[PDB]
Amino acid sequence: YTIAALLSPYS
Repeated sequence: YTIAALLSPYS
């Protein structure tokens, strides 16, 4: 299967 994940950390 195909899965996309996006994580953008902020301070």
